[PDB]
Amino acid sequence: ELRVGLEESELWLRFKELTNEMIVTKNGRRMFPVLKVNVSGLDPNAMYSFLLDFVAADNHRWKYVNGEWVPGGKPEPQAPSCVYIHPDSPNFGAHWMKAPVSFSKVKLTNKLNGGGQIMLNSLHKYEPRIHIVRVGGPQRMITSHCFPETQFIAVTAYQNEEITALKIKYN
Ligand SMILES: Cc1nc(CC(=O)N2CCOCC2)cs1
Repeated sequence: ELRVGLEESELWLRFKELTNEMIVTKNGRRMFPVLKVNVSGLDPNAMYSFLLDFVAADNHRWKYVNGEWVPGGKPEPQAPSCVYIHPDSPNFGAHWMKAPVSFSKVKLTNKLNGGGQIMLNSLHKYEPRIHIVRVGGPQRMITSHCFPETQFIAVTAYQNEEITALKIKYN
């Protein structure tokens, strides 16, 4: 059985208990913490691409009111985010299972951009998601996995100083 696990859930959980925030910029900003995933039960000889996208966790815009995050009243449909391809892709099952798969180079932006960067809607809450795509075989297959622990609100600057402090403490 193909097993997907979050590396450093310990640390992600400290961020989640405060409501995590991730900065988005015109040119794109790298994530901290970085999403790192442990995968077992791949065919070491089969070929795979690792894909990352972000699900809008609810249909609302969020605002930091009186030191607390609160959702707007006016939900809108949240279109699916674009997918980021892990730059090691495509690669053998053995490659992926030999060390945690680290999405260290994805950049989150608030603007439609050339390439690479993933555009998110500021003040929307997101749940990171990966897709493991078996490629090069005749039989294409996709396994998807969500990481609730890694939820965050996309922000142009930090609202909760407790997040600012944690970001610096563990970087
Ligand atoms: C808005 C959406 N677009 C997609 C596809 C996508 O972004 N890809 C870029 C990198 O891999 C190839 C396809 C899924 S939802």
